Amino acid sequence: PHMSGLKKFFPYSTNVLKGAAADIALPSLAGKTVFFYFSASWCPPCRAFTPQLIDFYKAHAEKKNFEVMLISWDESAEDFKDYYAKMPWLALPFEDRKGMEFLTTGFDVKSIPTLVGVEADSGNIITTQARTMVVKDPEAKDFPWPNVEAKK
Repeated sequence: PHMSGLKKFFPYSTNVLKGAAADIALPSLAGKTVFFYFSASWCPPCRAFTPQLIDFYKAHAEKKNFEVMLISWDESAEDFKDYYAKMPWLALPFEDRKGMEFLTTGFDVKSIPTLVGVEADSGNIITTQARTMVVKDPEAKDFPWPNVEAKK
């Protein structure tokens, strides 16, 4: 039980953030779906999608057993702090900029907001197009939406 699969996403961080605390370690995510949320406070559609994702999180995070982790494209530590403060979920520490770069290129993230779903235990990927489905399927009927990419 080393969470080997999930660890593959974090070459430069051990623990991640949960509010003011930065002692959250990967095993705490065992058995869950984890969403990487690529976002920034300078991005208008991000600023509007964030409250939508929070509504979805309030409704389904417990019953559908998932967690969200911010991967920030913010310009400064100050901007990161103010923006992440509005969020109830986890964050990759802002100081790990190279880790943010690793994930951004790994998933071919070219614009934000983007929401990518992964399985914590196996480390497998479900979809990179979860943003679309938070909006289209607010009741989470088809969650966690594998292969949204199949769509025309």
